[PDB]
Amino acid sequence: MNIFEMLRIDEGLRLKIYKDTEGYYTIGIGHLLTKSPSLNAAKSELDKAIGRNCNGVITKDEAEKLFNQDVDAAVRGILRNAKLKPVYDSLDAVRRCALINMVFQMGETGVAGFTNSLRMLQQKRWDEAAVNLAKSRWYNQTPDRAKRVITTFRTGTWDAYKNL
Repeated sequence: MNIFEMLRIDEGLRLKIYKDTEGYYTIGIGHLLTKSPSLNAAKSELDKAIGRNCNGVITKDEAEKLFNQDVDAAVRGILRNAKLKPVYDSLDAVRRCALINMVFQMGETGVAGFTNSLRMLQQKRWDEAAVNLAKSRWYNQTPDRAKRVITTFRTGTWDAYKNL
């Protein structure tokens, strides 16, 4: 299993504009388009992103292209971030995928706000950190997914997705 397969399980794939759990206009594999209420603002962002008139719909290839850009930007974001990099560097390969997953969903800033949990992951206190991560809006809003990520940080294995 790798980061792409992981995120593909958590985000799903949709070829037509859709609303995310938060109500925002998204397309493809979790690619947020705009936080704006206008479906029109959305279609405009989409066309700007693809470089064509899509009229709210894209192909598999286009979805995958946006996906590769998003994972890349998520990784580079972590590496440029002063709160995030040290933690990333301290982790093993599977747990690294869990941090990338959070950054993809909630943005760098959002994850960097989990000060205490980051400190515990760094110190390798798996159980304590899993309990702390669960005390968040994140967990309360998207629990099935948060649980999967949390177990990944907890165990360092892919058990939570070997199911799926």
